[PDB]
Amino acid sequence: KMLEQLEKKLGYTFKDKSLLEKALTHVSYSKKEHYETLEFLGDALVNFFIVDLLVQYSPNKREGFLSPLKAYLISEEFFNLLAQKLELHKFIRIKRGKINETIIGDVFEALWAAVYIDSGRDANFTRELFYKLFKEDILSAIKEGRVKKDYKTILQEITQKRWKERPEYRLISVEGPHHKKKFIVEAKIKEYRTLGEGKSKKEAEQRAAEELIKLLEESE
Amino acid sequence: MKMLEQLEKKLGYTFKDKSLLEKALTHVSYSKKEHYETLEFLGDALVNFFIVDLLVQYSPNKREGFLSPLKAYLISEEFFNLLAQKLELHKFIRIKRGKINETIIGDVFEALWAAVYIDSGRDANFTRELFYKLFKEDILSAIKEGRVKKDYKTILQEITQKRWKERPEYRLISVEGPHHKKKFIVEAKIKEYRTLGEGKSKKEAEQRAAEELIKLLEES
RNA sequence: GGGACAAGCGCAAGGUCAUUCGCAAGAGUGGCCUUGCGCUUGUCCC
Repeated sequence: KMLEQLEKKLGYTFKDKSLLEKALTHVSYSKKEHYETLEFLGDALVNFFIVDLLVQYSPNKREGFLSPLKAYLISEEFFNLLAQKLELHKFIRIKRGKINETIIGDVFEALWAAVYIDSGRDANFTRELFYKLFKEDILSAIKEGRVKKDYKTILQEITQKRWKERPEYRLISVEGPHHKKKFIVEAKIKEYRTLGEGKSKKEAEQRAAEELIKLLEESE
Repeated sequence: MKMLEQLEKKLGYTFKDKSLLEKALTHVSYSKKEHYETLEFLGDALVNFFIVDLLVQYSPNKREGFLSPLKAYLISEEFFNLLAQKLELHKFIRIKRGKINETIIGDVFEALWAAVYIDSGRDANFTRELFYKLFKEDILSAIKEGRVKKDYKTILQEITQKRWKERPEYRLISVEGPHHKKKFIVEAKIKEYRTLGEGKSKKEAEQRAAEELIKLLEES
């Protein structure tokens, strides 16, 4: 729509309108100049800000603790919540009935990739321009405790809030030598059942769980 | 300290807070109290940016499927070592239990620039140039040459040929789901080894089935 | 608020396999299994 209404929101005046154009143009809308390449650069760029910000204002600093957060801070979901705060879905150039939330994220990254370039690849600046919009929206997610729960955890919360029951894991075989063996567990709930190979029991379960989740993503 | 004063000369930056450079070289065993863990987490997302940004600039093509393989190498444990060795990091390390490994060299490398970044005062644009000053050419060369990181189907391709002089066979078994969200299921086979792979496409499905077959062969 | 079950993570312990050492008496590293405690969360009960 208006490649200037978005500039107002962002708080940046594009001195290369052409960029912002591409960063918003999807593939099927223009297989001549889409956002793909910019998404690539934007993904690494946005990833940096998020991580640099998360390493400062964070309770614990151990890897095992920061990974769960960053998993959400850069997840498609959290990337949509920040995009909505820009009404980005109203500036995208794409064919109708083909756009989903994934595409929004790509455009989000592709966006800051464009501001980075435009501003003469000024990191420090773009970084500040990034916080001046989402820093608090990010710190909040942190302060709250938002994270990307692991599979077994997820599958549990699902099964319980739909049947108030839990999944049942059963080892079915163990192959190879002790110092290095492969486990094969079976995840089952109700009438569903999947398998999962893993160096260890738990690792094999996380697998069988991930597969079960997918299976549950259909209907009741 | 006299050692943590040599690396500075090689790096081209004077640490206004040597306390950082220290932790950016101290392993976990060496000192549980203060290690490079958290710093490698930040340096990872920072070193990635410099590389990607540089890659999208000096590159023949720009499409995604052409940049992925490259980036796969430029942030590879292998390529990282080649850069660290040009600063003899394996000398300034700080361990304890057992000897060293290439992996650690990579972590400490990213953990290194993570320090510089904070040391200079979170100055990105600065650290960026300070990074290209002694690597830009080293990287652009890898690109110009065409150093990539072969995919799974290819890797499986080379293996199966250098052991049986034969190639694997991929067969589609099913395409479940609705026409607007169909998922393919191919079957990779070679001799008496088979695996399955789920994918949004036929090729994607194959890359999966392959990666699983490589691990089967990876056995013995 | 107090619990029952469960999950993830953390700390530790025991066992086992592999591996390294060795004044052969022992001593380390890693993979896996089991247990306890802590932290967080989910479903349930009070």
